[PDB]
Order: sequence, then C-alpha cells, then structure tokens
Amino acid sequence: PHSHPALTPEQKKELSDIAHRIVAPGKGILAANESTGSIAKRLQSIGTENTEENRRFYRQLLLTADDRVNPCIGGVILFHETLYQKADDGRPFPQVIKSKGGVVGIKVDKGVVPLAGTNGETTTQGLDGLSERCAQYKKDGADFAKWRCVLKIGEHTPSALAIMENANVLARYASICQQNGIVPIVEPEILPDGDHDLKRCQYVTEKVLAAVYKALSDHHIYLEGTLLKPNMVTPGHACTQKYSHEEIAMATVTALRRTVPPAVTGVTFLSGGQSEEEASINLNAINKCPLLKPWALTFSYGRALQASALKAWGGKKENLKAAQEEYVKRALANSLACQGKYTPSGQASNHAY
Amino acid sequence: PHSHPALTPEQKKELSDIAHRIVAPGKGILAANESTGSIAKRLQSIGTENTEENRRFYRQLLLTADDRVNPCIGGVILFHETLYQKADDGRPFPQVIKSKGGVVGIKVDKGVVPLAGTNGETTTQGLDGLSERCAQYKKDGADFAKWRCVLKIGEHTPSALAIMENANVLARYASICQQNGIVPIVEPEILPDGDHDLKRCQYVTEKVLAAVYKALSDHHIYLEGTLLKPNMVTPGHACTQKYSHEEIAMATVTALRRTVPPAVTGVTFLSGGQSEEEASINLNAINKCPLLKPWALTFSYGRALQASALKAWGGKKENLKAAQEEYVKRALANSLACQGKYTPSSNHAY
Amino acid sequence: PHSHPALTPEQKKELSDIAHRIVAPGKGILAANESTGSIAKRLQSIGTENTEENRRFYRQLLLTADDRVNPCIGGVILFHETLYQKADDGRPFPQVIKSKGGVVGIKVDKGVVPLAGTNGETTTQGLDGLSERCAQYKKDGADFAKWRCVLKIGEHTPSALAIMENANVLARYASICQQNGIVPIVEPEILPDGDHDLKRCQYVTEKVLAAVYKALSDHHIYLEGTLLKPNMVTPGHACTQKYSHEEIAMATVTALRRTVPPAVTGVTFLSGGQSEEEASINLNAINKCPLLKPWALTFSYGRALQASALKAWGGKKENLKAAQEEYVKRALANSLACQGKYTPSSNHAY
Amino acid sequence: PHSHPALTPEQKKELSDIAHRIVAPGKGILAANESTGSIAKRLQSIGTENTEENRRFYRQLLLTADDRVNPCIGGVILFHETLYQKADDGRPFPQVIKSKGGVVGIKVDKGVVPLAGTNGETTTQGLDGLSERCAQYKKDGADFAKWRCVLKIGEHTPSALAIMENANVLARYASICQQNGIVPIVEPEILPDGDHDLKRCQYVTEKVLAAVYKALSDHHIYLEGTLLKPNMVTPGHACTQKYSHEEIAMATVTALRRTVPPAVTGVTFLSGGQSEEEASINLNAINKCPLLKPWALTFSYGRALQASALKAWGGKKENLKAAQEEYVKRALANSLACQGKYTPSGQAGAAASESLFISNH
Repeated sequence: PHSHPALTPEQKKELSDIAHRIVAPGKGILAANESTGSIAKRLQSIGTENTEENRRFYRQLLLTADDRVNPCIGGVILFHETLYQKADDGRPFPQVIKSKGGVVGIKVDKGVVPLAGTNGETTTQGLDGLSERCAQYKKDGADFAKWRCVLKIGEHTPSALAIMENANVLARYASICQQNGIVPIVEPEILPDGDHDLKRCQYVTEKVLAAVYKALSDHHIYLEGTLLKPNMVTPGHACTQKYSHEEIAMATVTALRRTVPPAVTGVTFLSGGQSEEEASINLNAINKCPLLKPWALTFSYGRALQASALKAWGGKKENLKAAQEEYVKRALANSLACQGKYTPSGQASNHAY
Repeated sequence: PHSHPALTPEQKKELSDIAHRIVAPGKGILAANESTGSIAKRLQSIGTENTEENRRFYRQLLLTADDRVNPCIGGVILFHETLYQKADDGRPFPQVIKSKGGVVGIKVDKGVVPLAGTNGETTTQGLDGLSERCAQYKKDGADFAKWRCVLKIGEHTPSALAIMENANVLARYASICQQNGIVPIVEPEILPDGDHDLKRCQYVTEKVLAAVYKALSDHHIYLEGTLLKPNMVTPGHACTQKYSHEEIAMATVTALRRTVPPAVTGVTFLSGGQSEEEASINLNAINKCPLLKPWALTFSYGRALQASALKAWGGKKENLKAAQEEYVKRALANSLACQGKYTPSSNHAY
Repeated sequence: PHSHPALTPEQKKELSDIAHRIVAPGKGILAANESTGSIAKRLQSIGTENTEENRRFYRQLLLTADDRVNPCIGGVILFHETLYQKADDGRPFPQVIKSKGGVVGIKVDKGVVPLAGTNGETTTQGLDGLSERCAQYKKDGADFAKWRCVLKIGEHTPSALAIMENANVLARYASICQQNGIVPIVEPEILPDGDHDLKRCQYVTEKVLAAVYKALSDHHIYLEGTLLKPNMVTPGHACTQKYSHEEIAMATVTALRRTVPPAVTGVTFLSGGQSEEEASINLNAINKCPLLKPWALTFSYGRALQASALKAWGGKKENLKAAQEEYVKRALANSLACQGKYTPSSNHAY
Repeated sequence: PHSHPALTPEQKKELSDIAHRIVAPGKGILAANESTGSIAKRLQSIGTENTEENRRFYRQLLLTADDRVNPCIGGVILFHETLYQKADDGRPFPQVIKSKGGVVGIKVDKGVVPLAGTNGETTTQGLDGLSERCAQYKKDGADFAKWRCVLKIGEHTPSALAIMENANVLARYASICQQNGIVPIVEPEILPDGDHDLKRCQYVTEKVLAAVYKALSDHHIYLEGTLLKPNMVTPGHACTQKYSHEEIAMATVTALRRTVPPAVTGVTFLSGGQSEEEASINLNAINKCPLLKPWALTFSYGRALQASALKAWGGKKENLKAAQEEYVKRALANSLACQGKYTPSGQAGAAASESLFISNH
C-alpha cells in the first residue's frame, strides 16, 4: 500500500516522449530484427547466400529508402548485428534511421523455451544481464526494445500457467527496460494457427491482455512509457467460417477497448501470416471502426513491409531501386492505413461482440 | 480458455443502453439511498423525527423537484423502503423518477463486515439470494444497482487480502446483476481518512482499480454494461500538504487512465466528505483536465446534492419550495461540472 | 507483511481441541444434515411422508442408537431444524449426541448458485449474516460446521474461475467460523461424474486442494482448527478402466500428501455415490497405504452410514431396532476402517 | 484442468531417489559453493591470497577429510569452478565427493537483481540457458542444484510483488531442473536482519512458504523430487526480546507444518548468521520438537561448518590436519543434531561460538 517510485519525473518524460514519437500520426514500425536463422529461409527463397554482407546490403536497402518513407516510419527494430553495422558511406545504421526521423529499436529476448507440464506451450527467456544490455544498447543508439511471447489457441491452451508466466516475464522485461530509458514494446502474440473462429480469438485475446496489464500493474510499469504489440483479432487459419475486414476490425477494437488502459501510448499490430495487402486493409479497417480508440492504432510489420521488396531484389544489386520501390509502396500504404485513410487506389453490429 | 457466453447480444444491448442513459452528457446520479440508520443523524440535525412518513416526504421533496433537474439527472439510487413508497398523488416513486427521464437504481449490498486478521479492514456482504432480489427489483422498476466496498489508507492498509477480497465480491455482485438485466455500479471506495498525501491516494487508487478490473475480467463481466463509482484522487482529509483543484484533477484522471478500460461506459464519482461546492469544483476540474478521457466523468452524489436542501427544509412542509430550490441549484451546478462548464463566479509528475 | 492476530491463544486452543476430538482414533462423522428437500427422494424410496415428525423420528432413530456407536462417532452434522428438535424423552438432540461422546456440527451454507459465463459450474452462498448465525449455533450446542462447494470434471471444467471462487468462499466461511469458536470443515467436493480416469481425478484434486490452502493462507485461517472433507481420488462413474482399492488409496493419499499441510488436524472423506461397503473398503485401504500420513484419515458419511438403516426402517416404528442395527454395523465397520483394521470377512506411477 | 505429465515414472523415481539420498538419516549438506568474491573475504581474514590454487586447496581440504564425515554428509554443493577442479591425486572433485558417499550439487543462479518500484527488494536471475547448463552439469557429475532468492523483513517488506516474483522464479528454476534429472533445492531465504521478534518472523515465513508452494503447484513441480532450504524461524538479529532454543524450534516447526506439504522429501536449513554451535543446537532442538514432522529436518551449512576449520588452517599447508579435524567435529555435531541426539557439553572452540552474521550490504 506504499509507493517507492520506480521512475523520476524526468525518466517518465523521457520514456513518454520516446513512445509518442514512435507512434506519431501516420507513423508505424518496420520490424527488420530477423536473426540469421530467420532471414536464412527468406534469402534462400530468392537463392541468396546468407552472409553478413548480404544481410547488411538487404538491411541497408530498407533503411536507406528515399525520404518518402520518413513520415511513414516512426521506428525501426534491429537485430543485434544490424545495430552495429554501417551503410556504404560509413554511417552507423542507427544514425541513418535517426536522420530520417525514426527511432531505433532493438530485439532483446533470447527466444522461447518449453514450459514443462503443458501441451507444447512456451515462455520466453532473456532476463539475465538484461539491465546491462539495455544500458549498452541505449548508449549505442536504441530507445525502445522488442520482446516476443507466444501463446497458442488449442483444446487446452492457452493454459492458466502459460498466460500467467508469459504475462509475468513481460512485466519483468518492461521493468528492466524502463530503468534504463528504453521503451518496452509488450508483445503477447496469440498465434492464428487452428480452426477456431473469430469470437474464440477475441475471447482469448481479451483474457490474455487482462492478465498482461494486471502483471504490468503488479510490477509498477509506467504505461505511458510503453507500447503494445498484439495480434489482430482474426479467425484461425483453418477456420471454415469467413469474415469481413469490418468484422475483424470490430472484434479487434472491442477486445482492446475492454482491456488496454487509455494510458498506453500506442498499439503496434503484428501482421502474423497476413499478406501485405491484407495487413494494410485490416489496419485501415481497424482505424475506421466506429468505436472510440484512446490509443494510436498502427503497425509493426516485418514481412508485411518486406515481402515484395525481398522478391524484387532477388539478391541482385541491379534490382536495388526496384526493391526499394516495393518497400516504399507498402510503407506509404500502411502510413495511410494507420490513419484510416487507406484506399486500394493509393492516396486518392457491436453487441454481437 | 474457452468461452461460455454469460450474456446474449440482446442482454448486452439492454445493459449497455441502460448504462449509457444514466451517464448521458450533462447527466449524473442522485444517491438518495440512505437507510433509516444512515439518515437518522441527518434528520436529528434538523430536529425532525425519523419516521417513515418524514422519510417519504423528504424523498418526495427531492424526487418531485421541477423539470429543471431533468437534464441533470440520469439516475436516482433508492433504498429498498423508498422503492416501494408513493408520492402524495399515489404515484410510485420509481414512476416519478422515470417520468422525469431518470433511470431507477437500488442499493443491494447488506453492509460491511470485518475481515479477521486485518487491522480493522472490511469486505461487503449481500450476495445471498441476490439473484432473486435483482429479478424482483427489475420487475419493480429498477434498472441498475449499488454495492459499496470500503478500503482505508493506513500504515498497513489496504492489505493484499482486503484488495483481493473486495475486488472479488464486487465481481460476484456485478455478475449476478447482469444476469438479471441490472446494470451494476462497481463501487470500490477508498476513504479519504488520514494524513496521507495526494501521491499516496493516487498510488493506492491505481492498485485498487487494477485489482478490480482483473477481477471483473476473471468473472466475465461485460464492462460496457457497468459503471464505476470511485473516490476522486485527493490528499488525506488530515494531510498537512495542500493542493489545487487542478492537481486533484490531474491525479484523478491519470489514475483512471492507467486502470479503467475504455469499454467502461462511465465513471460516477462519490464526493466523500467534500462540501457541495468543493464536489462541484473538483468534478469540473476533472472534466477540464487536458488528458484524453474515454469515459463519461460525472457524479453520483448524496450529501453533495442534498446538504442545503435538507437544511432549507428543516422538517417543515412550508419550506418545500425553498428546499427543492437548493437541490435544483446543486443539480444544475453538477450538470455543468460534468461537462467542464461550471464557474462558481507537467503530468509526468504524477 | 504485518500480523494482526485473528485469534488469541485461548481461541486457538478451543478450536484445535474441538477438531482433535472429532477425529480422535477410531472416530468419524455421521453426516445427518439433509434438508427437507434433499431427504425427500430417500423418504420417497421407502414410501414415507416427508413430514417434520417422520424426519424427527428418523434422526432420533440414528442419534439414539445403542452405545456401541459411541467410540465410532466423534461428530454428528445436523441440519438447522434438527438442532432444535428433541427426543421423545424431552432431551434436546444436541444433548443426546454429547451424552454419547459426540461433538455437534451444523450445516451453514445456503446451497450452490450458478457461475455466469461457465459451463454449468457453481459456487456456494451463505456468507450473509453468517457470523451471527455461528454465534447463535455455538450458544445452542454446535462446535463445528459444514459448508459444501461443488466442482465438476469435464472438457473445460473445473475452470480457473470456479477453482478460484470456490476456494475463496471456503476461506471466508472458514474465517467467520473461527471468529465464533466454530471449527470449519472445508469441503471442496469434486464430483465423480464423467468418464475420466483415476489419474485425471488425482490431477484435478491436487490443483483444487493447492488452491484451497493458498486461499486459507491468504485469509489467515488457523489450520490446526480446521478439518478437510475432500472426495477420495477415484475414476469417474462412467470410466471403463478398472482399478483396485489399493490404487484408489495410493492416488488419494498421494494427492493429499502433495497439497495438505501437516497442520491440518484431520481429513474426513465424503463418500459421494459409493455404497456403504465400498466406502468402508476404500477408507480402510487409504489407512493401510504405505506412505506417511500426518493427519487422521477418517469418515464424514451420510448415505454410506444410513443406506441400510433407512431401508430397514421403511417408516415403520416397529422396525426401530432393525434399522438402528444396520446403522450400528456401518458405524463399527468405518471405525475399524479409519484405523486400517476393517475386513468384510510403485508410487512413482502417481 | 488437463494433465500433460511433465515427468515420466522413471524420471520421478530418479529425482525422488536422489532427494532421499541427500537427506538420508543423519545426513546433511556441505555448502561449499561460495564464489570468488565471497571466498576472497574469507581468505583475506587469514592473510591468504585469493588465487585459484588457494581456493582449490581449501576446497580439497574440506572434501578430503577422513571417512568419519561420510555418514554425516549426504550432499556437497559446489561452485562452477570447483566442479571442474581436481584434488592433488588427479581425481575430479565430483569423484572425490561421490567416493565418500555424497551427492554432488551445483549452484546455478546468477545472483540477485533489484526489483524496480520496491524498497530495496530483489529477485534472482539465472534462467537463461538453464536447461542446457543443467544437462551439461548432470553429465559432469551433478545431481542437484542450488538457487538462492532473498527476502527481507522490514516496515514494508517483503512486499506482495517480491513474494510473488521470487516464488515464481523459484518455480521456473525447479521446473527446468527436473526436466534434466537434477533435484532442485528451493531456497526462499528470509534474512534475519532487523529488530523484529520471533512471531513476526514466523508470520512472514508462513506467508512466504505458502506462496512458494502455490507457485510450485502452478508450475507442475514434483515435490517428492525437491528439497526446501529455508531460514529457521528466529527473532531479528537486532531484536531485544530473548528466546530459548525450544521456542525457536517450536516456531520453526510450526511454520513448516502449516505450509510444507508432506510430499516434500526434506528440509535443509540455512544457518543465516548463527554461530557453528548455535546452528547445531537449534537444529537439534528442531528435531526434538514434540510436533509431528513428515520430512527430514537437516542442515545445508556453509560457514556454520567451516568457521573453525578456516581459522585452524590459517592458509598454512602445515595445519591441514588440524583444519580438517575442526570440520569433521562440526559435521559430526550436525549429524547428531539432525537426529535430535546432539549434546555439546565439552570442547567447542571459541570460534564455534562466534556470531557469523553479516549485515546485508
């Protein structure tokens, strides 16, 4: 019943300003933090050798896209390796990102691990020495972090243990980040795998987020200095029933309205397995949903922003411009979507839930 | 992790519709649910015998004020006795209230009881046979309910047990209410008693509300079909440090923004020990706070709306008009206050 | 993190002394607390009109059985009505029970109520005015109480909500009882309904008891002054796999060993749908289980002690002795069973 | 509410058998897992330089004492460094320990870290890559692990957060250990720091242990395959009120009976700041307590077993025998104490009576 301030007014202000810059009107996040293992399949999909130089060239391709992306990108999440690489001119990537008006992010979790006694459920590791890592990343240009927890909808999942443990670890991660001036992006991803319908996803999302915020409260987390990266509420990939984008938007916004405190500065949606176009249309619909939304509703896309770019590149230097153009096009589309101004042309119920 | 719908789309619509009507723009709640015992001291202060007829007459006085209060009153909470009394014209009080555009509320808790092993802390009882009682109250004109839990700020309070137990019983009460088409007003009151400061009240308020909403979620409560009746965030009644109304407003709005989901239809503040003017000025400041507020911020006042009317009445039938005039004055003041239009004449620090 | 003693040493001594007397070696509990409605079906099976007189005569029949039951019965649970009835000779039933060396118990819950948003799950009510009732019951002869919570094993049950709510209400009931010198019997019954196997019942039983004791701890319950009335760990009634009494015993004892603190004075098993003989054989096997058991393992039987007696009675006053004889035989059987001396004629796998 | 077995009957049997061997009748644990930064302060008190060889030699001295300690020591906790060191005869320490009938343990936590928003409270880290580490340690001779969480009694502590977080991490640690055939020793230490009295320590200990076992249940921990290492229930080191050993024993056993399920194989008490003699006397009183105790009640002492030996050694290789003799004497004393058969009356050097309490810095 007694307070022992985790943060000073100055620390809070710093975290809040960082959080607001990332999700400023019209801006979203480019998630380019794929590890060697992740980008391996992507490079192979286009027959490109997975070397540090190729990864640098690819990341540089995205990071150095023309100024059209400036008002679209509020933040860029990088993998450890990328945070210390440089563009051809010798400029550290963090400097490139900042010069274009973006905030630099860094992935800090150490992957998922199995939870014994559950049906294939997991939690996420990475707290050991996290404080020291955060202080170092802050000094090296990062202002926000990424940590991914994964839950699955199944016959007996997410279980009480999985929900409780993932919510608790996310709170510890958020607490350590804030102690070091790093805005933590809380990511409790509920996989779309399965044949469950829309209302089941909405139900599970509602229960998971309620546990998440109770945990953040218990750990004295400063919500204004945080962002939320949840799955959109959608039917399972194998669901026989079909839904409109309007219904997906209503279920998503309704779930958030019932669980996310208005103090949370912004919600940056993960696209899961949605196509580039699908992720933009859904985000736009979410923003057009006729319900009050007290937080920014934008994006934090990876493949949903890189798919076409990667394909257009093909690992050939001569395709640089064509590749950057595909990326810029998705950045512009999502910039409009997070404002509810998206249209395929380019620029120009409720109680049942 | 499986859904077993507690409510149908129809039941949700009914509850949401009721909740919205109570807190519609410029409207608040008149809490006239004092029991014979809780009003005894009020009547003796004006040398008036605490009889059923005098209590009926006083309630009639408030309920039958002129149409000027209609746009100010979205709801009126009644005590069991009053729900079954009639005005001089034979009209049941619930009918009187509805005819003036107000929704009828009913107090359903059975008071606080001590929590063993705590330093004078309590929980609230009243769940036994509550479902049957709600079904009957609904048939008799009531559309929402009142249940008060009490928490205190002290050296070791509120304890983990008190917070957890009160949050849980409020969820049980809310669940039963919604099954019967009654909108539950969740009231986790943190008393202003003590010399603690504004920051302490804000901290405790934030912890209590987080616990309350987690409990509501665990019990599958439909938030759009509920209202919240919390204490404003203020320094202790005996706090030596003084604050401005703007500071109280910032502390209050910040606390709510960090704990109350946007889906909650409205917040109807209890006035505690605040004077009539004080309650109106603070509510006005709250609505003028430069932070985004996704829910209606209004009032659910008892003494803060009746103080002057009770004195003006004085137990004399000849002072009917005079007494009602004082009530109307406060209803108007608070109607403007919940819109940030009342004039008596660094948020990172929170 | 500060202590505010819920009980004084004297209050603790009284509760511990009562708890120990009820489960003294060779002693168990006769659960004769059926309500007018819960006994109707049984009186019907023997074509006997459900009247207060027949109910009184039947209870008298059991309570006045000969002295052979004295060393077998440590406690007798009565329904409210019976606590205030008298034998033909004018002796109040509580007095009849005490004169035979038994402690009088009283049912205090007010039945189960549905938990909205769940798949047919429930919680139990009866907390309202419970303190006053316990004080009255204590004054009128009762020293312990009964409160039954019900959980069910199913595809999605018992849910997190049901477990949490039932454990919490059991703790509230326990706290109130102890404040009035009444030993609370904590009864978290998991129904045997379903086709689930033995290991599934054991798993659910372990999770439920773990939740129960955490809640008792949160509510500051004095364990030495309490008893536990759990279901034995058995396969569902519709389970097609067969098990020996030794496996049922090992599963039961293992589950208790993993969740029930040594401080708990005793475990008084409910028999569910088990026959008189089945319940005795299982209790015997439980007491002969090789593992170490730090608490008395006895019985709190209703049907398991009354089945043959009720049938022998058939509502015929002339059958009095024949009926009592059947009850005495089961009392003797279970007294031997709770000592592992009853005979009708790898733990790592758990 | 559905079971998804974390362990097989074979895995359960292996864990249960290990836990029972460690706390077999008359046996206790030698906590010689002090780190370099910790042992340095110890070697400094005897002018001995804190080198790897000196640390190696000191551990060898303890691990190679005569066979009289064999029936006294059921387990020996080592620090990573020591697990890979060898005695002068080339034998790896794990082999030396096992050859004397002891089970080898390994410290796996990575120390405490501050909990933001609390009054100087902490939680403990070390879960990252713990599974792989346990699998490796198991192959290298270890059968049980050590992980220490720390709580403090104060006006506002331990807080709800500290209690819940520490109990949760202990459960994660225990879960990972059991998946790798390692018996986890759950250690929720409540510091003796402060002026609180006996009943306050009992209250706090009861609340903390209840939280610990609820967490272990939530994480599906196999209790028979675990051990508990708690603080004995005692008044704060600065408490004015005095208590007898019988009162300390009653408070300790009562707290345990109200929270520790019978399935727990054994309780290996930490000595806190108690002197060698006090630790033995209290442990003895605990085992003589009239109440029913369904678990082994023994020791897991570090300094409480080494105090006199360290002083007798003085870093002089010529005092080897004299040093080992002091250790053997304390091991025999605690072996009798964990059976309730200890009665001092005799020698007991002045060093065995000196308080070993160190304020939490």
